[PDB]
Amino acid sequence: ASSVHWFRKGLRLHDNPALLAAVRGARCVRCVYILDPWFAASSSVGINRWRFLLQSLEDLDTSLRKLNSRLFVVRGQPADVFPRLFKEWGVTRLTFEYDSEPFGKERDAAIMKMAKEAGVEVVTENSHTLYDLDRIIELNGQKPPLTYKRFQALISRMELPKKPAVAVSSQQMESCRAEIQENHDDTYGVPSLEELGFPTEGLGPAVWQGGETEALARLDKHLERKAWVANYERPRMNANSLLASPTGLSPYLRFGCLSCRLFYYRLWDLYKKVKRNSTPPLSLFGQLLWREFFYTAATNNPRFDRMEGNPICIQIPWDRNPEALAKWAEGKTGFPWIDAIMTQLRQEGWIHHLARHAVACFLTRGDLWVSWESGVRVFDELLLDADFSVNAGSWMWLSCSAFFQQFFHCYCPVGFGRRTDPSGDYIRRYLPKLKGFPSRYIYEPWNAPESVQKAAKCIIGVDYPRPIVNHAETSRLNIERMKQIYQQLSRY
Ligand SMILES: CS(=O)(=O)N(Cc1ccco1)C[C@@H](O)Cn1c2ccccc2c2ccccc21
Repeated sequence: ASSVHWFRKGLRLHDNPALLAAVRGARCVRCVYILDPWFAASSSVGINRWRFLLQSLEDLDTSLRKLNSRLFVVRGQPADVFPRLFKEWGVTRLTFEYDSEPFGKERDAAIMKMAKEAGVEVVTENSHTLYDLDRIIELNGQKPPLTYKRFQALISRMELPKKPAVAVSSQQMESCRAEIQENHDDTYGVPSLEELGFPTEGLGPAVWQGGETEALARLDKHLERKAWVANYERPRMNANSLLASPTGLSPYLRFGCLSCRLFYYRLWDLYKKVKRNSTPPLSLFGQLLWREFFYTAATNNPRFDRMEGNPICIQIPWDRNPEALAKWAEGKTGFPWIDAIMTQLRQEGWIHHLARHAVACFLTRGDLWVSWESGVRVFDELLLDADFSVNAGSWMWLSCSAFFQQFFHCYCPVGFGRRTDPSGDYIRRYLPKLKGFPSRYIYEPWNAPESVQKAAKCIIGVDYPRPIVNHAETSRLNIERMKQIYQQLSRY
């Protein structure tokens, strides 16, 4: 075979069954990522996401070099480029990791027709998720589970997730390496941010370095004693948790730099070491399982990220409020907790889950009454771990738009922050114009006596904006609106 392995997610060598399929019996293997650099033509994506991808690609290329090969980065779009690629390279097999996401599936079906037309074999393997999602759906009467509880019931009756696949052999690769030309970089090289047209003046090291090598190091650290105890054995929220963690895995999971199956098993194995003669609870895997739940929900729903025409979504008459949406996106709400979180997100590409809940509540049902759809869009742009399934699903969950929500109240834009970080140091860090404020006022600086504002060297409404809404009034009206909306839902 002359094989091509197409990277999309699954940006790793480890736990890559599709790659193994490409390699077996091949005369030549080429690994490709098809990159569309025409930014203007597509929804905006932030620098943090682009950089993470490029770094992930650099890492793969680096790893491939160890196998005497290279990454082929091909510029363009897949449907546009594949037919030429098949001819020019004489490909007989194409492999990739399966994509459950509805747009992804659609794209993939089209490529599969093209491949057939060209007499190219296609092998796909599901390694993005723990389980075979279609199986979960099948067991459920051919519809996705719409509660986490039902979802847990379904997997509970199922076989365990497959173990991570064996690594590709160095020698297996070497038996099939492709001719690398010495002009390779010009045509197939991994671009730099500068090259793609991003401004890099004064851009320091990424908070979340891309790639498989980083991801593997993080996993090992994640399972060392200190992280294990804090994460799993005795977990409690604290202010320091707000900060990006050297053991955070979520971006790596999103990009496929880290296998979910590897994480799941490494975690189980650690649990067994720690805990004698017990089987773990499902909650041990909760971060993964919530991810699976949303993927399962998404896969058959092309309208998943939309309100109107989405079968699982409550129809709610959201405000169109462009100015408000803009202030939220830019961290200029005048609520320092909300502003600080939005600042961290824009700057770094990750925020804590509780932080996401806070800003999402504020945008939607809590304060602004703007559609969750707008929130999804912003997160899509800025948030490293925000894919189609998890992002939309979470937003709909939070906003009480889907997944059967026996209500819980929205977080207070002031109280929650103060509770989460009483010191106020998180605010001081991300909104240093407010660093002067004492802790008692840093979350609600508008309430500070004028002498306080002056000592702080920050006059509210001059050096930092006033709060854009009155929370107590707004929340009261909103809570009533939500109650009315539920009341007006047909009961059965
Ligand atoms: C539903 S849950 O019980 O609270 N839990 C589900 C989960 C755990 C791991 C993956 O999902 C936390 C998520 O909701 C946190 N989260 C996101 C996680 C990834 C991408 C976007 C978001 C997002 C957007 C808005 C509000 C919260 C958000």
